[PDB]
Amino acid sequence: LRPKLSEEQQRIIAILLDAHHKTYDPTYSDFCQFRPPVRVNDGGGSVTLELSQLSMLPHLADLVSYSIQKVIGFAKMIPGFRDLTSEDQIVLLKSSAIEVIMLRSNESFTMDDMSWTCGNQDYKYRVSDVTKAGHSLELIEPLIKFQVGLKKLNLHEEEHVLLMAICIVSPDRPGVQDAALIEAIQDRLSNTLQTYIRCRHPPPGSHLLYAKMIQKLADLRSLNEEHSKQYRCLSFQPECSMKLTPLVLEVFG
Ligand SMILES: C[C@H](CC#CC(C)(C)O)[C@H]1CCC2/C(=C/C=C3C[C@@H](O)C[C@H](O)C3)CCC[C@@]21C
Repeated sequence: LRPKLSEEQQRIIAILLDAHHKTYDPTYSDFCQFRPPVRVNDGGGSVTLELSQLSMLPHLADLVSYSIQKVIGFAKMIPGFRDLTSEDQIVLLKSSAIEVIMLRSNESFTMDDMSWTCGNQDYKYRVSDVTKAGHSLELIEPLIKFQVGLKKLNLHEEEHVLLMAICIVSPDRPGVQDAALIEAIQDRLSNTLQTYIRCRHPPPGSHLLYAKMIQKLADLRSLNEEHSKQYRCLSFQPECSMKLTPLVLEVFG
């Protein structure tokens, strides 16, 4: 059976599309306000050199910090999010922040050359730029594989925004108090997504798409864990805090 989207489900989708359009600038016009990207010579991918310089960290830290602010704005507009306690809202945002950034970044990722292209060549980020920020291939390679996999699903914008919302409102995050309420909120979003796919998404791949999307959420958890491990290592580097931002320090600290 392929039941039609209820008026409420249609409303949820409209609200999320609006939230995304207000919090994701497809022109990347604010990027010139971040600390400038610096790309030193490191064809050898020397960990020692990368850690001593962290040339791309200030720029990427600003980009990530800016993104967290946009994610906070998006989350506040998710139907039901405001009904949670502030304590639970913060737990959900802090635990999902890196995952939603990875998801939303798919919009600027291009399979033409496997990079995140955000306008001019100065704002084109490749694997080599991430290593210059202190991270290693143990995170980057799986990250790129994840981006290509997500890209290949060719999600409608409606599906893309529902996925980010579902990612944020997850009941199995450590520290949440009212898991039941959170689960209820997520279920409403999941049912909307499942109904949308069967009703609005044409073949091939009509079905199975939901399963593939859910698997991506599992993939994000692993990437989250690896990023946390690497962030810890990065925090050991003297004077690193100055290259980050207060928001980044709190969310990942
Ligand atoms: C591992 C990085 C995250 C980090 C970090 C620190 C340095 C804080 O550990 C990568 C996560 C995904 C990502 C990237 C995200 C890019 C997006 C630009 C635009 O799509 C708006 C998104 O909102 C942000 C590309 C360059 C490497 C990263 C910044």
